[PDB]
Amino acid sequence: TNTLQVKLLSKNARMPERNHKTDAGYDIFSAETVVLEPQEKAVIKTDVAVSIPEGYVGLLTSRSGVSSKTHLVIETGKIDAGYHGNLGINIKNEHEDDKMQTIFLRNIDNEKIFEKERHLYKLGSYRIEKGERIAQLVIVPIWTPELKQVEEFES
Amino acid sequence: TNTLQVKLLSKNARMPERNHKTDAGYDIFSAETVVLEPQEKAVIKTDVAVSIPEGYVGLLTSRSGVSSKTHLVIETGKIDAGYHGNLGINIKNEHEDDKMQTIFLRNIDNEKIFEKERHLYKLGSYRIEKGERIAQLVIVPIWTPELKQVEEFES
Amino acid sequence: TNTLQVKLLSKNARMPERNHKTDAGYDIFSAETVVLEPQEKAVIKTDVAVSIPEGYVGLLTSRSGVSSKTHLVIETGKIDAGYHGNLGINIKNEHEDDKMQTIFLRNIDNEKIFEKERHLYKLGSYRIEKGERIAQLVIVPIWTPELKQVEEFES
Ligand SMILES: O=c1ccn([C@H]2C[C@H](O)[C@@H](COP(=O)(O)NP(=O)(O)OP(=O)(O)O)O2)c(=O)[nH]1
Ligand SMILES: O=c1ccn([C@H]2C[C@H](O)[C@@H](COP(=O)(O)NP(=O)(O)OP(=O)(O)O)O2)c(=O)[nH]1
Ligand SMILES: O=c1ccn([C@H]2C[C@H](O)[C@@H](COP(=O)(O)NP(=O)(O)OP(=O)(O)O)O2)c(=O)[nH]1
Ligand SMILES: [Mg+2]
Ligand SMILES: [Mg+2]
Ligand SMILES: [Mg+2]
Repeated sequence: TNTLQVKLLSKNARMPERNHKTDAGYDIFSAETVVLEPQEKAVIKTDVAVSIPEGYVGLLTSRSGVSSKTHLVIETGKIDAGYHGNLGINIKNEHEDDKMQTIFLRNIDNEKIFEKERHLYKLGSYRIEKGERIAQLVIVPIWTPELKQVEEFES
Repeated sequence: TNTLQVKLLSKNARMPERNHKTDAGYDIFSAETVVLEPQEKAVIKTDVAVSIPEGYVGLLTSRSGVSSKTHLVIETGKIDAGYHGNLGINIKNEHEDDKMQTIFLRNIDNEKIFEKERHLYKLGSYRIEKGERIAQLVIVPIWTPELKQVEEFES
Repeated sequence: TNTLQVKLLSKNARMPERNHKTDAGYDIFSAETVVLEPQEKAVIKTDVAVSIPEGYVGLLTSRSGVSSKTHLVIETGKIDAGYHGNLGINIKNEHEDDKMQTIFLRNIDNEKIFEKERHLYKLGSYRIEKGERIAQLVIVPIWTPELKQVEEFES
């Protein structure tokens, strides 16, 4: 106990990292560079697996920085105990498609990505680089009792 | 203890079911067949009540399959201890209204619903059938202390 | 133990309040009157700080009433232990921008705000008043072990 196993599935993966000693969440990094157009969905790969013990659940969830600044919305993922597969970050660019163009992609701090080669993108598009802090994993204990069907409650 | 009471409110309701032994969430089924147009909201009825004991909270939340494949977004519901009412799934079709038509509704796996009778729908519309796994209930313990107002923290 | 410190940062702030004895969440009030146009984002200030102890995490999250009735979407905030700063409610008006006008703002119950002075707003705009129940704080215990890297899991 007091030990969580972590299995890196690739060279692109990075070990989960906790910001402070007091903090609750382990920050999670992307294993791939992805461009998301307005309204576009994706399951961004972490290339990290973990073995959550029985009587616990992981919460692969958004960071307040990224979610407040940008229209990148991560749907909180309920990481089951025993799931040793690749942790996917369930993400959607929730910026509106207003049929407008721009030479600037946007980073995860909602800042213009300057670049030498000029390219037209859809306005509201974002780019997430390889190995950026876009999510965090918070583990909490769970209650998994037997279900007893009843006609009325005892209270 | 180690027992959760479940009260079926209708013939349309189904008993909550856990997928595996190791898993954290009890999968929840719809009690009604619903069509959601783009941007349309609803509180889909489960027709299941539960008695969560004191010192716990239920999390009626999305499944990673349905949320990744489709624009159906369930807002996680905080199920209080003692709430013996009908569990509503708080859902919105977050697909954009782009003023386009199609003969195909979409199922919860983002697949075309073929049908003999031809009908025009709005593009991005979904249909959820009676008794489909669209949500899951994860129960976690909670901390409910007394609040003491202070001018500064003791740390 | 069984005591949470709460520090009001302003006269506009209100003490967090639990609805019932059995309930899990402490309801949180806005410290500022804010108008959110369609698609507009904000970090609405509570002007309340709290000292969550070690081995716990706060969940600053939406209420089922406000989220079901309106397109106001609060992204659940993961409140770390030791964070003594101002609690921001991470909110976005997820109503579509359909380029239409109206004389009516909308309140957090999705009801028309009548007013003597006539003003044109964008359709789907909301207003949140000073000191309205728009969020709730649920505290849960957490598991914060050491991470051990491994080539394969022990199971
Ligand atoms: O965001 C997520 C969510 C889940 N997952 C993984 C972890 C979890 O153990 C597994 C199953 O989660 P769900 O039960 O919520 N998905 P679903 O019920 O649709 O599929 P399954 O049939 O596997 O339960 O998917 C992710 O990688 N990312
Ligand atoms: O998605 C949900 C969320 C909540 N609920 C139920 C369970 C819970 O016990 C009850 C109250 O939850 P909230 O406190 O979050 N809603 P609100 O604070 O707006 O209303 P109330 O005055 O009842 O607290 O609503 C659902 O059925 N589905
Ligand atoms: O909705 C929120 C979410 C977080 N917070 C505060 C509480 C928490 O202690 C602090 C940090 O939360 P995150 O770790 O999720 N944000 P991020 O990882 O982007 O920044 P940091 O570098 O501070 O970790 O922000 C809010 O006030 N409102
Ligand atoms: Mg962090
Ligand atoms: Mg499942
Ligand atoms: Mg409440």
